[PDB]
Amino acid sequence: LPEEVNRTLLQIVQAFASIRSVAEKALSEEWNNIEYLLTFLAEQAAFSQDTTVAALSAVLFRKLALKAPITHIRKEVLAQIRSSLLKGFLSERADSIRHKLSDAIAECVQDDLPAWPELLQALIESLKSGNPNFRESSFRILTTVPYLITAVDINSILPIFQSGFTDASDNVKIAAVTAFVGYFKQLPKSEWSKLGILLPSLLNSLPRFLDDGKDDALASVFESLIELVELAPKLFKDMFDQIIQFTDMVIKNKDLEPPARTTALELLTVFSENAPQMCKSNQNYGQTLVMVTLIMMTEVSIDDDDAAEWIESDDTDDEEEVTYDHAAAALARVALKLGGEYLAAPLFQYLQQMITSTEWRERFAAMMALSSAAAGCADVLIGEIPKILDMVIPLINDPHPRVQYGCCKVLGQISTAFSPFIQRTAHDRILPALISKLTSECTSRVQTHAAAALVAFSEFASKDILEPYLDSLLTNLLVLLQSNKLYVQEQALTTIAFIAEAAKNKFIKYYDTLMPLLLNVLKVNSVLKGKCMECATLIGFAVGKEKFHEHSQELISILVALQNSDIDEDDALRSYLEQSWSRICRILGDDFVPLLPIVIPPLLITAKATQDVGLIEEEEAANFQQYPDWDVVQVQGKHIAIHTSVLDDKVSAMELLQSYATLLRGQFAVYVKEVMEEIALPSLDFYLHDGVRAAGATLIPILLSCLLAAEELVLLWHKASSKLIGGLMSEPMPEITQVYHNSLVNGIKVMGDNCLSEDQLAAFTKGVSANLTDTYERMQDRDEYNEFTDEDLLDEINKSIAAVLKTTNGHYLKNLENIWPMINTFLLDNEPILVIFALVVIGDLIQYGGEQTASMKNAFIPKVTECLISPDARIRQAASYIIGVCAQYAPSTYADVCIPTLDTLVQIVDPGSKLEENRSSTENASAAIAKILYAYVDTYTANWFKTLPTITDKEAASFNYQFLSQLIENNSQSNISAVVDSVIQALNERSLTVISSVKKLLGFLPSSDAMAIFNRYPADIMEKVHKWFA
Repeated sequence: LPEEVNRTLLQIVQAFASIRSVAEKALSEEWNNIEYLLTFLAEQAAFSQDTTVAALSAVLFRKLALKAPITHIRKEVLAQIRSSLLKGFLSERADSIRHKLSDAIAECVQDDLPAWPELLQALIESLKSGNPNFRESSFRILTTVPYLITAVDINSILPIFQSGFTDASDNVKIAAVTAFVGYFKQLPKSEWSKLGILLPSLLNSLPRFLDDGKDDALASVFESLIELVELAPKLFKDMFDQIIQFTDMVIKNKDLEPPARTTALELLTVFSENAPQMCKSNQNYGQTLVMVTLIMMTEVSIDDDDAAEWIESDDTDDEEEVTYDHAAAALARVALKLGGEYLAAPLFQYLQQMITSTEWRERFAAMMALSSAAAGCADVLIGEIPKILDMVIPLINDPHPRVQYGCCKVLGQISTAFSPFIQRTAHDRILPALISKLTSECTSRVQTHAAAALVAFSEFASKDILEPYLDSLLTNLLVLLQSNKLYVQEQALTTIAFIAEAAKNKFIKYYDTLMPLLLNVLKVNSVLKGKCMECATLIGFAVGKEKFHEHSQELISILVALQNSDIDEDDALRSYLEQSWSRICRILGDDFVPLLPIVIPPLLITAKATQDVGLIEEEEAANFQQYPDWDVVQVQGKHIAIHTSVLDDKVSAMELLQSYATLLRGQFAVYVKEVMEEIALPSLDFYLHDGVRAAGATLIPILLSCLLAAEELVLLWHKASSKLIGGLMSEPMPEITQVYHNSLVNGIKVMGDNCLSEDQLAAFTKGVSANLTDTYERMQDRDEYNEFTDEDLLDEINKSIAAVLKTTNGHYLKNLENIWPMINTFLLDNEPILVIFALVVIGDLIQYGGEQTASMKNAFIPKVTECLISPDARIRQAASYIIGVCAQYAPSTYADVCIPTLDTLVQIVDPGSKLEENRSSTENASAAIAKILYAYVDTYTANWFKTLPTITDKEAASFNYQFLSQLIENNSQSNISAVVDSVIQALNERSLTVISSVKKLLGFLPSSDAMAIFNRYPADIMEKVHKWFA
């Protein structure tokens, strides 16, 4: 560099340590100059004797070299920069500076950059150096630029890693493992088999960390191995037992500090999430996992045998019980993946023993383990339920209050995991057990947890089941209500609320005494009051409006006070208040209308939150990640920070707006324009958060329907429908695409006839085509290393097509021709889901195309007649519906098919026909033959009859009993009790004036003959029969 340039730059870069903003401007405004600057910073990083200037420049070089980019730099310069960076690397640098140089070097290696064989050469040599920092930095560069691993000869690179894993320096070891795993995460699988052979060297180097007593570095290695399990679990198959036994050995060594033990556990557990067939095939995995988690769950209340503190603390979790926490989450996670088939047996082997230990911590552990495993092992444990209670319930009264708390937890957790069966079956055992912990004989923590577990029970308990226990439940909870710790009172209110919600009308009895207790609590602590208001309005919904009106006015005045009071935190309160207002609206019906000006404005504010995004820089993201309320993602290389909490809050507000609109109907009309234009619609352009986009879409038809019920409607609908249609081509998530289709369907049902314009119809077609294209392409996707959203999307596209055909009244058949190639490929694909989709489109075509489909007759009836006898019941269903609809709307043009196939229908109708799983299919066939018999000798109709009654499909049933009513009133035994029953069953099962026809038939018989038909029927259906007949 020219000598002047140097002292200019030297001054500036020196200003950076500390004057610093003036230097920042100078760089970004002035520094035509980029290659000079890069050349300078690489010189400083390389040769400067000042640490800080060296570091800075290295980091700056790294940043500016991406931005340039390095590609657009002059080869003559690149070379000089490469050579000074390399000279700096091999000179004498501080460790931290070598690391920074390494990262700068890495910015100079690129597929389309000129080859740099001096770097490879320098790495091969540095890996053999006696200075650990040279060795470490070489693996670092292979970490950042894994492709260099491809560029070394295989017979050099393999010893480099084997040496790496075995190195004297832990830091070199960590870097070797990092680079090894990095290789897999960066390169395609076709390259994997080239390092994969090294896994055993790695695994075999693991015991050395325990010999050196270097378990903290073990933890780092475990972390890289955890990533390798996510990428290539099958790689570990051959040495599976050796990693299992090794992690067993580490976890048991309670002398190690927790990180080596918790990361070892995570290694163990992650196999279950990435290779479930693998761990299932190995009996050792499940057994080690359970054994190991039971041990860790024992590590509680350490140095506090009486649990004194623990008793004197409050119901939040002690987050310092780390190994215990991780073990419970591990057990849970593994149980969820592997199931009880595989896990119950090993679990129970151990529980039997620990339940009876004199060590309280082991009795606790056993409760907590069941609690963690129950959901996951539900499939098997739902049948071993008295056995479980026989083990757990005796401990409800354990000397030690933590075992008691533990037992409350399991009873709670199991009530939810084994629901609804356990409520029906074990109320007699569970409720007394829990109720007895409510009494003030027990400790605060235990009473509260028992009350918590009663919520879990109640959630799936009948009003009828809870009824005999309410007085007892209530009297005990009211005591807790007067408790003296906050958390006991809070939980008392929540438990009462949720019991009340389950009790429904059976709670009317307790209303007079409870509500003033609650008013007194409110008139006196934010969470308490919010939980109190929640309890009041849940009680209100349980007992109904009339009853709730005795206190509603006062309640509302307290709500208002609570909402509009100075202190705005707890933020926890806002939500209790919102749900309460909303629940008062379900209670009050239209009498809520006067309250809208209190309740809606805050929800409008929250629901208009913008996409609160920070287009951000590379370092400025990991600290932005610290916040629970924020997440950072990458879109197209560029990084962005998104305020997740705020967007979540937006959704929640939109959900409330949507449910007020749904209940208030026409009364909500005043808000429709504002919610639609400022909330619903702009929410579809929220490309960073799909919840928002979905909540936007679902709001649309409900908004319209509110306006309808009360020109603008048409304007909003046109704007809304257009944004939905356009969304179909641009939306990347298939799950969202479905919401838009569903949203359109619902919109079209609101708006009625001819609600879409011709350009809209054509734009919907392109959307439908792109969506069908992308679904085909995803399904033509599905290994050496690894082990309904499509059906749902297609289900909805069928609904939108049907809906659009109906609104156009056929005219959409024109547009529909453009995507016929698509529909056709589907129809003759192998994949049953695409086939069913196509069949369903075809059925809709004929409904509207009538005899206007002849164009295609010759092209799809061949496959439809196939489909008729398909082993798949859903394919028969769609096919037969097509055949039936053919005779209905396109009669004259389809008899060459309908009448032949008629025998096929007699067959499809007849082992496992009348059976839940194919009852649906054979009902369509049944109606399909009735349709043919109507359009166009008598042997057939006697067949048809033997397929009544029609109970499951509503449109099919609609036709069959319409037909059954013609075959009588305009036509012509001992079929009379089968005739009647066929009808009673249909009505009773809620599938479908056929009654008028039946009466006349009963007219043809003696009073006594007529009355005996009903003999069979019990009271409940004879109550209904009386109210059905003429």
